[PDB]
Amino acid sequence: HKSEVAHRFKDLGEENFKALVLIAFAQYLQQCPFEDHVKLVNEVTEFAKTCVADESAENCDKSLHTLFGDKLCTVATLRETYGEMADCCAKQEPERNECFLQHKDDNPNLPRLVRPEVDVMCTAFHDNEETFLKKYLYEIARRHPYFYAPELLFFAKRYKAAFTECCQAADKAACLLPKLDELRDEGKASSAKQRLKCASLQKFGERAFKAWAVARLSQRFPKAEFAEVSKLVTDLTKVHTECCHGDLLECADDRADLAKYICENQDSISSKLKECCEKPLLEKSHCIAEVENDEMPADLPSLAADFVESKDVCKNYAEAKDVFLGMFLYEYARRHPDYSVVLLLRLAKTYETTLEKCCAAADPHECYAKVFDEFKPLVEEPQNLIKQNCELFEQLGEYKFQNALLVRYTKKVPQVSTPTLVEVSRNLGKVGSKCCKHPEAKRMPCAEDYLSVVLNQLCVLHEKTPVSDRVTKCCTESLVNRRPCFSALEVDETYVPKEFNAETFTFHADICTLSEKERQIKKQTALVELVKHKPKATKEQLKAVMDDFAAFVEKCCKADDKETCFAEEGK
Ligand SMILES: O=C(O)CCCc1ccccc1
Repeated sequence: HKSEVAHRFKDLGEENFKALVLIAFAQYLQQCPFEDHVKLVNEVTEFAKTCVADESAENCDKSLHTLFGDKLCTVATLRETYGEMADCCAKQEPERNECFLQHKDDNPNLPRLVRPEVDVMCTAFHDNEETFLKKYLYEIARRHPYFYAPELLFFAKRYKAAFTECCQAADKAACLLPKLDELRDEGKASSAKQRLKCASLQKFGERAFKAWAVARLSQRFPKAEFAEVSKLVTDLTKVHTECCHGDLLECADDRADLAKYICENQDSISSKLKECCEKPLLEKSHCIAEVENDEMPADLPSLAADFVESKDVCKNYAEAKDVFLGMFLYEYARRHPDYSVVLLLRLAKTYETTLEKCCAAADPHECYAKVFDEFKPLVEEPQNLIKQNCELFEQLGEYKFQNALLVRYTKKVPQVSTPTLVEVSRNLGKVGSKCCKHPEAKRMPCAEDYLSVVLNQLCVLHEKTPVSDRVTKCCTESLVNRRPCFSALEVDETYVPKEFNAETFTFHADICTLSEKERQIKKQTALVELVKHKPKATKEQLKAVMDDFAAFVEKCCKADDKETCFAEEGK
């Protein structure tokens, strides 16, 4: 509009405005205290209200990137707390905003969020409800600087709903802790899922993201025509382009417009949207993003009639390559909800390479006649992977499957730091607990598309301080071949065994007071250090060392030896 901050304030309302601005500052300035961010948000909100009253007021005609960029450099502790980040304010937009994105720390070096007792949180929630929810938006945004901002507003609504219901219950802990544990897990998954959308945009461009969007939406909305799916992909690409670039006010506004358009044209998109569209606005967008795949229309013609057996295959492809390739991806994705997105991208990439060399010959039809037969090896390749990994997971359980994959990937890339290897390998085991129960119909889009997210975690956490060129090679190769690049890696022989440090294998009584999950990570951290020292150690001897450590921990926690049990286990 005329005043951009007034257009977003009037579309989103003050509540969502204040919350999104808070996320914005917390994602860029991740080290500043909570009190300093509230003043900026309130100063932005007071300034925004003056523009709603008069759009032609002072400073109201500036762009959102300019207004947000200027207020960022007003903090006196910018260069003393963030270092060289202040040097980037000497640039105009958008050259200034692009640097601020580079300084977002994916591992921001922040203490773990200790959760107070249930009676303490409930008293604080009743004292100041607005401040209590602001600290939740603040603490999550810092540790997740790319978190899907409109989706974070929804998590805050459920976080508020969990306390409103449970703090009046007779047994508050039995009510609240299950909801909080589920909210944290679903929030970590949402963070990692969105971190791949931004990496795909910031490292491979919109074309690679629109192809991903076309595939998944065609599996999800098979009844919709191509022009309808393309319209949704165009609107969805602009949303995540803004969210990943920090334009959180435009992202949540455009997402609400997109959610509203789908519901007013559901009969042209999908039949699974009747219930999702009867929810409040913030819940409406979340429901649509997780709706089931609609039933594809019955009696569909084969792709060979329009893409292999036609006198205008090369004619329509030459007239518009990406449009013709986008129709092939759409027609194939809608018919195959059992394929993963990344697989459909490989089949489209293969179909593209064939049309580039065959359409230049004199007999194109005889050249690309058997193009679909080249897809058989690509389809069976991830099925052998999932089948072998799920059989290994069903015979060990999640924890032993995590350790099995923890030793496997430590031997592949031993240079990666231990905290990064532990988190990634633990998440590589959670995909087994989530997908290996589905039948072979819905198992591939579950497993392989979640491996895309987890391996992206390895890429971003290694992108900061690279220590291994093997991860860099698989991360910057072609995005869609990331998993095959890692699944084909062998044990790194050029890695020299690390030095021996006894302080790493020394513990205290603090390990007994930790939770069972925190104890597993404490032990798995010691397992990664064991594999680095002896890369050629057999898996059975690695079990003999882990069986002694798993027994030594239980021995010292039961026996009240005043942690002298841990000190005596020195050698
Ligand atoms: O083999 C690898 O490289 C990692 C396999 C990870 C995986 C887990 C569960 C299902 C499928 C795959």
